[PDB]
Amino acid sequence: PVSPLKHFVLAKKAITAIFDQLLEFVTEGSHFVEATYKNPELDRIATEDDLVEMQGYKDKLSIIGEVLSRRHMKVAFFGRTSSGASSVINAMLWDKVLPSGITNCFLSVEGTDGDKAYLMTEGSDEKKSVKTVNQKAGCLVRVFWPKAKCALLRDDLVLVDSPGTDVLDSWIDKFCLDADVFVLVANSESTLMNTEKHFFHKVNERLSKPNIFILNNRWDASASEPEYMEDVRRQHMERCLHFLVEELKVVNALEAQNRIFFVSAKEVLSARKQKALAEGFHARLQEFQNFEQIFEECISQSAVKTKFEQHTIRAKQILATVKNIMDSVNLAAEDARLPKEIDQLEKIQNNSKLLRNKAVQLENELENFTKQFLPSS
Ligand SMILES: Nc1nc2c(ncn2[C@@H]2O[C@H](COP(=O)(O)OP(=O)(O)OP(=O)(O)O)[C@@H](O)[C@H]2O)c(=O)[nH]1
Repeated sequence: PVSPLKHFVLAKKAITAIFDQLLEFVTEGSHFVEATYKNPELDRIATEDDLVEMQGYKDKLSIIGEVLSRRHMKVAFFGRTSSGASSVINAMLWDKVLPSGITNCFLSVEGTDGDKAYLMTEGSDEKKSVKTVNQKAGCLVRVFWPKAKCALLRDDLVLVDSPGTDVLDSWIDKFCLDADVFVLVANSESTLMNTEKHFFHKVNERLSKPNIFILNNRWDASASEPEYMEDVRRQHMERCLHFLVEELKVVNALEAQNRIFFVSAKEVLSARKQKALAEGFHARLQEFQNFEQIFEECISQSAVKTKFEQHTIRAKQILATVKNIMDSVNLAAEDARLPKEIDQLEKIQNNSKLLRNKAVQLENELENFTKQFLPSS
């Protein structure tokens, strides 16, 4: 009932918060180390190498927080014209966000904070019209739709439509590695082609266990028929299971059950846009809904790990080195001198212990962050 996407948005705000505190802390600590090293009436209590380390960390953390900021979930769709990739996307959103072709470029869909749809094309910041004015290697058109109308877009998801995998070459995927999920939209009136497989083979080789879903769309055209339906499904199931589990070897048999879905995107869209019956419209709609719920669980989870974990790790290492540096200052300062110099060294002692204690606080919070958002810690 709570969109599983919220898991990603919550992790995002938590990890950006932590890295805010993180940058503040290492900035303060750099000043301290810098003060101590440049103080001319001390003898190497803090060193130039201590200083350079901290300055490096300050600069490193600055732009991690900047890329965390821009991180989002991405799902990419592929299919022959016309298994209905665009109708699948339009139905996940609840409107005809993508009319109606078609043109050789990737089509992504993002949310705007505004109220009006519009377009943008490579190397221009002009917001071109709603889509009306819609139509030398790869071409991307970014479509923007109001967040207030689609929960998916509000919750940090980008959907990408490829041009028909039917119609030319394959150095495409540098639009496509950002993607946390790839979805093959199949034509259930036909059979899984090798041209369809060929693309996901070249995705499998450059990505370790990518998440792949197969939508056998157009599942209307096999309606009306109770016995016929189960027999054709079993046959599509075999080719889909075989492809994922054995050809792509990207998922085991029992997992693959929750990667393959029989669906009617036309129906779902029509039913969803009508909010201001064929044979088995309800069962299919439920099925599209189960897909959404599993998809959202899968993308949110995967996206947190691949986009947030390593930065979390990096932060832990950084906090370790700053603790070692504080300790080193505290200890060096512990080692005859006047009672004027003695209380200067004591001031430095407890400033280092304070700095060191916050580092430990921030390690707590980071640990805390991996428990809530990164099993199995
Ligand atoms: N019968 C059936 N047709 C579908 C379904 N999904 C998409 N289509 C049709 O497949 C054709 C090509 O799919 P799309 O890529 O979605 O085409 P489109 O650009 O949206 O064109 P229109 O939907 O006609 O406006 C269209 O004519 C759709 O009507 C479906 O679930 N069932």
